[PDB]
Order: sequence, then structure tokens, then C-alpha cells
Amino acid sequence: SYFIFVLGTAGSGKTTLVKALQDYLLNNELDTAIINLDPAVEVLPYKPDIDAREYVDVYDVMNKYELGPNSSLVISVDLLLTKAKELKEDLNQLQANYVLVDTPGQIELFAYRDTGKILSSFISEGSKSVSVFLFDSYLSKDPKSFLSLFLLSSSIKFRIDMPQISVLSKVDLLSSSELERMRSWIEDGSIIDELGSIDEYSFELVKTIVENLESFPIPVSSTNFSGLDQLYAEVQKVLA
Amino acid sequence: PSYFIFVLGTAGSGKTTLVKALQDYLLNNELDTAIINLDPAVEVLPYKPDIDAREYVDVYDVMNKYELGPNSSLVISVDLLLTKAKELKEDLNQLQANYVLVDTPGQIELFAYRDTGKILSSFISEGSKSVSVFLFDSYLSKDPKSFLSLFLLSSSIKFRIDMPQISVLSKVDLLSSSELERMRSWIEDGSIIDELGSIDEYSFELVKTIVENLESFPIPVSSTNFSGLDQLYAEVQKVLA
Ligand SMILES: Nc1nc2c(ncn2[C@@H]2O[C@H](COP(=O)(O)OP(=O)(O)O)[C@@H](O)[C@H]2O)c(=O)[nH]1
Ligand SMILES: Nc1nc2c(ncn2[C@@H]2O[C@H](COP(=O)(O)OP(=O)(O)O)[C@@H](O)[C@H]2O)c(=O)[nH]1
Ligand SMILES: [Mg+2]
Ligand SMILES: [Mg+2]
Repeated sequence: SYFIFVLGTAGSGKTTLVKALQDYLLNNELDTAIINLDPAVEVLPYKPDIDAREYVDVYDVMNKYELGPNSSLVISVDLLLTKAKELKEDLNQLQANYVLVDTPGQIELFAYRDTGKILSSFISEGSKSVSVFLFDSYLSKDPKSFLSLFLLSSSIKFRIDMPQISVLSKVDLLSSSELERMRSWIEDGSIIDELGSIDEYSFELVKTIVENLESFPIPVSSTNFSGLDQLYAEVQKVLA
Repeated sequence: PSYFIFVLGTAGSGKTTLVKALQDYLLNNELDTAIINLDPAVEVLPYKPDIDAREYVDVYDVMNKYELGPNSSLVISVDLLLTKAKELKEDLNQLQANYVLVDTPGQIELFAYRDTGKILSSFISEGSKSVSVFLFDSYLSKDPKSFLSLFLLSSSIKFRIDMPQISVLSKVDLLSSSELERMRSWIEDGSIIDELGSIDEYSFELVKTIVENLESFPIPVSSTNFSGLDQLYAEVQKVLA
């Protein structure tokens, strides 16, 4: 069994990539299941084999405790730890070599809460796991926001202790010219010239990123169905 | 002379409680401070806000008007504050205070990594100096790897919210004196390198850059013990000068 964890900011394309990656993998004759760990997602574009909404009803939490949407979201994600026993039980009943794991919409509720570390380590126990972090192309158009995503993706890795592949998601929102500037920003280091006013600390952080980064984030577009061959190949290399 | 203090941090790291404690410290020193709450989904507030986002955007109205769930409604509700920005500054100018405490939404992601955050933060503090305060949750900081993840997160937020940022170690009453001293030596002396296990070269070079270039340890503050607020305000003043 192989576990692929899809991470990223809200609306960065996690859920859509899970459906698009599943279609690519099933088209290439690999049986993949999907676990949805978002107990508050309204509409899913795929058929999840395990649905967190079947374990924790965020609407039940709202009125049982008389809390608002924000508190209920935090409480609902935390309740997944109490339902982890059933989660791993339903894992063994699925027989697939690859398992895609869709995470809650807000990565903060997953990575920076103990539920994230425990659940991800508990369900991938005895299996190989890899995480995929989505760089929102819309956020990456600005060089400072682009660099903030690199620091964010590095932060998540320190919380979720598993290898992480970087993906530039929703890349169809970019022109060929926009990608070339973003590519040269990191591959050459020209983002230094277009960085505005920085403190020495943050400037030293950017220096470390550009000079020590091994590869650019994989440009993927779930709607154009592009980059999934590169993403799958990078997943394979990590899993070896 | 109006000063805006934006309080940031992970969910449950103590932003709202610190806003009350900071207001209490400033009022004890006879400094007229107002509070803006920008969280449209908070149930109970421990302070009395001069501007409340819940009076401009009703998150429950958004839920059934749009027929969406809590997650989507939260995102839309935070975004709707931009439609109410005209009214927002109108009620702000009615305040004459030297310090304006800004309480942000519970999830820092909904604020920092959404375009609403910078626009709101830049719009209401127009014509004034602003400083940001990022809360390091002490409970998360007990683990050396999670501690470092907070340093990378706080640095990421600074690249999104373009204003000076003061780092605070919040909820420090959850730590023993020994735990706090170990966390200080972890970063100030670099001994955290030894307590990192085996990590990739990229992450290791990032840790090195943090330890060797960090200017100061985060200010240990405890809102429940009402400690460290003298250090925070002094650092706020030094930045605002
Ligand atoms: N252009 C483009 N839009 C996308 C892509 N993937 C997702 N989206 C859109 O982005 C919005 C949010 O995506 P979603 O899958 O919900 O991201 P999530 O919240 O992280 O799970 C949806 O309305 C999608 O239509 C993509 O590859 N390209
Ligand atoms: N022990 C301790 N608990 C705190 C402190 N500040 C806040 N809390 C608790 O942390 C929880 C979340 O605090 P809150 O201010 O709402 O966090 P926020 O989401 O960032 O606004 C609350 O239950 C508080 O009681 C503190 O200084 N010490
Ligand atoms: Mg989703
Ligand atoms: Mg709060």
C-alpha cells in the first residue's frame, strides 16, 4: 500500500487534483482508492472509498455544542482522532496499492494541530507515505507571496514528517510568459532583484532557498490534465 | 498619532486572549487603546470591541443565503469584509486612540494567504504606522521540529503581510522554567541542531539560517499570568520608532 497526502492552502486545488490524479492513475491501470479527511466539504468531484463525513458530522457538532462554524471546524477535525480506530479498520478492508488522502480545506487545521500528525502517521502505519504540497499559481504570481509559499511548504514538512513533493497547482491560470518569469525567479535567482524591501533575516532566508533548492515545483493543471505524468514519476522516485 | 497592532498566530495560539491582556496592560499605563475584531465567526469575546466584524458580516446569514457549509461560509465571510471596507474605515476614524489592537480571524491561513488579509490590513491602517505580532504556541513549541515549523511559518506570514512582525511565545505558563530555558538555548545556542534527527539537506540549511541569523528569541508572554507584556510593549515601541 502507498499513501499520497495532498496538502496546500484552502482553494489551492487539493480536492480537484485528487480526482484528476485518480483518473490518471486508473487510466494507467493502477487501482487507487481515496480517503477524504475533510469532514466539512460540501461537494466532492470523486467517489471516496473512506469519507470522514461518514465519521464526523460538522453540523451535529454545531448544535450539540452550540458553537459557530469556526469552532465546529476545529472541533470536528479533532474528533477524527477519536474515530481513528474505525479509520484504520476500514483501511484494511480496502485492497489497493495506492491510496490518495484528501486533507481538510485549511492546511493549518491539519498540519499545526496534533490531529494531523497522529492521523497521517496512524493511517500510513506499515506503508510508504509521501506528501504533495500545492503552490497556488494565483498566489505564486507575486514574488513575495511565491517565496512565502516556499517557507510554508518547508514549515509543513517539519510538522508532517514525511517526504514532500512541491507542485505548482492550477498552472493553467498562468501564461507561458508568467511561468518563465517564475521559473527564472527560482532557477536563476532573479527573484532577488524583484524582492522589494527586506530585512536581513528574511533576505538570508530567500538566499538559502534559491541557493539550496534542488528543483522547481512541478507545474500541474488538474483542469488541463497536465503535469500528472511528472507528478506521478516524482511520487514513484520518492517511494523508492 | 495612531498605531495599529495586528495580532497573528495559529488557531488557538492565544490571539484573542492576548488582545484583552494587551489592552489591560496599556490601559494600566494610561494609553487610550481601541480594539478591532476582524473575526466574523467568534462566539464569545473576552473584551469589548470598538469595531466588531460580526456587526458587518453575519456568518450565519452567509451559511443559508448561499446554502454552503461552515468551511466555505468562513472563507466567504472573511472575504465579505472587503465589501464592508467603506463602512469599516468610516467607524474607525470616529476613534481617537494612540493604539489600535486588531484581532484577526482564528485561522491565520484564512487571513494571511487570502487576498483579504493584506487589503484589509493595508486599508484600515492607512496613514498610520503598523506592527504585527505573531504568536508561537508554547504547546507546539515543546517539540523541536514543531518549534522550527513555527519559525518558518512566521517568516512566511511576514512575506504575505508586508509590515514589521514581532515574535511572541504565547501560553508560556504551559511551560516549566526548565522547558523555557531549553527552548531558548535550542535557538540562541544552536543546540536544536543535535535534536533534529536526520533531515534533508534543504531543511537543514534552513534551520542553520534561522539559528545563525535570528536577532532575538520570541518574547515569552502569558496572558493568563499577565507576564511579559512590558517586554512586548517595549519591543512594539522600539519598532514603531
Ligand atoms: N484553473 C484551475 N482551477 C482549478 C484547478 N484545480 C482546482 N481548481 C479550482 O479551484 C477551486 C478550489 O479547488 P479545490 O479542489 O476545492 O481546492 P481545495 O480547497 O484545496 O480542495 C475550485 O473551484 C476549482 O474549480 C486547476 O488545476 N486549474
Ligand atoms: N494556559 C494559557 N491558556 C491560554 C492563554 N491564552 C489563551 N489561552 C487559552 O487558549 C484557548 C484559545 O485562546 P484564543 O485567544 O481564543 O486563541 P485564538 O484562536 O488565537 O484567538 C482558550 O481556551 C484560552 O483559554 C495563556 O496565556 N495561557
Ligand atoms: Mg478540498
Ligand atoms: Mg480568536
